[PDB]
Amino acid sequence: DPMVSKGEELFTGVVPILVELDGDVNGHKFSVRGEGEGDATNGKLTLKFICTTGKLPVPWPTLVTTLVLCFARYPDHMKQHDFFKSAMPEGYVQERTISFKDDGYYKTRAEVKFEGDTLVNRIELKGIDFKEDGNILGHKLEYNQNSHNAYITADKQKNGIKSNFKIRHNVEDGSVQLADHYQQNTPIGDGPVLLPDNHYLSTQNKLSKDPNEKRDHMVLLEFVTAAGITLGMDELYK
Repeated sequence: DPMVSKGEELFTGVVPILVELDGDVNGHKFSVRGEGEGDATNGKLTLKFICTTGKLPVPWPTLVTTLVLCFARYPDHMKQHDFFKSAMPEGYVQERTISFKDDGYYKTRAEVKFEGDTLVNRIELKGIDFKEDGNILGHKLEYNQNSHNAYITADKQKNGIKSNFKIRHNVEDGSVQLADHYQQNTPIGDGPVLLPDNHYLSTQNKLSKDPNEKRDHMVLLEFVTAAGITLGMDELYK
C-alpha cells in the first residue's frame, strides 16, 4: 500500500511518474507535462514529455536534468547513502541554478513527492539573461544528451545534499555549450533522512520522437546508477 509505505520500500517495483514544469523565458510562458514510469531496481526511466502551450522556446536537451533521482539504482552496499528515497513519501525540494556559459541561466525549484501511487515532480523554472540568437533561444543544440557523472555531497547543517556538475550540450556548429549546474536538495517533511557519504550518480540517456505525435515533445529513455563507493567490495576479490 503506497499510502503507508516508507522510504526505499516505495521503490521495490515500477512506479508511475508525472512531471509538471511551468517555465518563463524571453517573454514565453510555457508548460511541459511528462508521463511514464520509473524503476529503481534497474534505474530505468521511460517518459514522454509534451509542451502543452505550443512550441518549446528552448531546446529539449536543456530541460533533461530539470525534468527524479529517487529512481537511481543504488547498489546494495551503498543503500545507506540514498537520500532521495529516504525522504519519501513526503519528498524533497530540488533547487538548481543552471548557467549556460556565454549565455543566460535557469533558476529551478521543484518538489518531488508521492501523491497516491504516483511519484510527482513539479517544477517552476525561470530563464534569465539569454541571448535572443544564442544557442538556447536560437535552437542550435543537437537533439541528444551525453552521459554524465554528478557527484553528491551531504550538507548536514541544511539536512540535505548538494551537487555541482557540468552538462555538455553538443552544438550544431561542432562546438559544445556548457551548462553549469549547482543543485541543493532538502526534505519537505520532518522525518529523518539518510545523509550520504560522497559518491556519484552515472547517467545515460536516449532521446527520440513519437512518430504519431504532432505536439512539440521529447521521448526519453534514461538510466541512473549510483557509484563510487566500492573498496569494501573490491577487497572481497583480492
